[PDB]
Amino acid sequence: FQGMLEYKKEDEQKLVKNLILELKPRGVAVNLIPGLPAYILFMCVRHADYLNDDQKVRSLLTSTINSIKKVLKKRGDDFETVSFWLSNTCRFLHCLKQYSGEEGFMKHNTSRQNEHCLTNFDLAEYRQVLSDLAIQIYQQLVRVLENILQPMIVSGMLEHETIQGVSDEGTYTLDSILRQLNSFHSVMCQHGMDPELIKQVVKQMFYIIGAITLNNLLLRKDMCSWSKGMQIRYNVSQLEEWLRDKNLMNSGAKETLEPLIQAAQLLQVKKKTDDDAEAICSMCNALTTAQIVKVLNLYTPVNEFEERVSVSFIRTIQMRLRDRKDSPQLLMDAKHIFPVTFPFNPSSLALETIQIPASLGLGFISRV
Repeated sequence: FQGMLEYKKEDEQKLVKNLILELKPRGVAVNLIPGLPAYILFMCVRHADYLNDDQKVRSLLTSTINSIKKVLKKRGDDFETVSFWLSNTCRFLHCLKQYSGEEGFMKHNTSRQNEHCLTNFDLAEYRQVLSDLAIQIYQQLVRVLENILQPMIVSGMLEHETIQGVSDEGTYTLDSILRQLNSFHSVMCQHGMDPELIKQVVKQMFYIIGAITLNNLLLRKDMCSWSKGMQIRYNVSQLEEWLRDKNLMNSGAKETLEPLIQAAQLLQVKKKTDDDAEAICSMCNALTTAQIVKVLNLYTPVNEFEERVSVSFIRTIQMRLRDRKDSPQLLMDAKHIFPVTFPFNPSSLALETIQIPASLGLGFISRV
């Protein structure tokens, strides 16, 4: 066994239909070995490269790319399908680099894996196409995530009263959000998505939570109270706890919640004296002047026996914040997407040890 898969040029659309078009991501063999289709696809590429069949290599790589794209048009609003094909497209790309012959990618390969390198074809052109494709899939993944999380955020973070006494159905709570984050994370892990990629996905998700929660705070006077600040600050602590529980404190997800955290604290601190003003101006380094001033204006006292924030106090804040040339930003762009990176992630999987389960239906495939 050299780790190659042989097929006939007429069975190519069948090779592509079973491995990509209608391969269920919840399949047993695929969940046992992620990401199997990418490994199987590459071993086919190896044979065509070994056969020196330039026509076969072109047709395989083209059919592969066009098939993945077609899957994303039919099941593009399904998180599991998109996550699976993001993971496998990357693995395919990683395989194309790892066994390219270019020594810069085989620095973590066993000697056996180095025998699996391509010898006839330089596929650098196709690598860029796949890399561009992965970016498109990522953006679609994020879009799907945002669409799922969005109706949960306001309800779970703001409208539902969590802790108390410390002083189509919108029914979601904080726990609803934490379960949804759990589903997302576990699915990605099941699909063998790269650690560095999962981190960016998590960082993006936390941004959405932070942005949407902050925006509603800035839009809704009744959410700007001492109690609500206490609730928000508690909810965030549970989000941070989730990150530790998944070992994701290096994802930068926490830092995205900083504007929300500072706003919540702004809702709680004293708002009367000059010392209080100076404390606010030193605490809110992640909020703009427009945002700080807005929150101070929206702030609702607990009852009639607490005065509203005076305009003199607000003007005092504005005076002390002229030292910084500030962004005019008020509401945050909730649908903003951070640029994604796909660093090279070589595999340890020995290709010559892989079997083809009959549940896949690749009987025409002959191991070489």
